[PDB]
Amino acid sequence: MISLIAALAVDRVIGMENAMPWNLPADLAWFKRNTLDKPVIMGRHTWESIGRPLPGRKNIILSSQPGTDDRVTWVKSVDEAIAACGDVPEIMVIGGGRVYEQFLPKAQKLYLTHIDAEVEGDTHFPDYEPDDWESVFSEFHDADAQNSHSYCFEILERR
Ligand SMILES: NC(=O)c1ccc[n+]([C@@H]2O[C@H](COP(=O)([O-])OP(=O)(O)OC[C@H]3O[C@@H](n4cnc5c(N)ncnc54)[C@H](OP(=O)(O)O)[C@@H]3O)[C@@H](O)[C@H]2O)c1
Ligand SMILES: Nc1nc(=O)c2nc(CNc3ccc(C(=O)N[C@@H](CCC(=O)O)C(=O)O)cc3)cnc2[nH]1
Repeated sequence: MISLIAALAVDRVIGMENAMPWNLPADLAWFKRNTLDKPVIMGRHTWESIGRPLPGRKNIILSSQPGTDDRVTWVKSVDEAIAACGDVPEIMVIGGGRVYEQFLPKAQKLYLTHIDAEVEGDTHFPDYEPDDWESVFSEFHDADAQNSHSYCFEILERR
């Protein structure tokens, strides 16, 4: 199956100028717990903002262009990206906005982190209609001396 994972601020802001405007490490641990030993598909701008490969995962980059780094796999369409994952239990789509938009219809599960922050951004997660989605898990955390916002983890599965 295909799953999307994303961290959303208020009004579904997911980014600004390609950046990590928030250093919330509990959500990073959640991201790694849920993408470890799976293929991860990302768009080229998200690849350039991560800065490096994510180790322990098959990194597949969508770009209309050929490869600029042979440490990762390059694909030039959605059909090719899914094919390049091979037969697996779960394909993780890790953004960004343009890529989330395209894989939402082909998505059976959402891993969403909702962060209590406002950050005047320039990229937004898809405005699905949640009627098509059921929440199957919601785990809320208040701020700590390590994460300076409250956040909810949510898993949503297509009904
Ligand atoms: N908060 C989160 O969870 C989260 C997660 C991921 C990313 N982000 C943020 O999202 C922002 C970047 O998102 P973005 O929407 O600008 O870019 P993106 O989706 O990461 O990448 C867009 C690029 O991917 C390629 N691409 C997309 N669809 C393609 C297709 N069907 N076929 C071939 N190539 C395709 C294209 O590369 P070419 O132009 O080379 O052709 C396109 O320009 C950043 O700010 C990032 O920090 C946030
Ligand atoms: N919930 C969620 N959190 C995120 O941080 C996230 N990030 C992306 C894409 N951006 C990034 C940026 C950095 C790293 C990263 O450095 N990952 C490391 C964590 C650092 C560590 O190992 O301690 C990793 O190995 O997973 C991953 C994805 C997409 N969806 C997400 N979804």
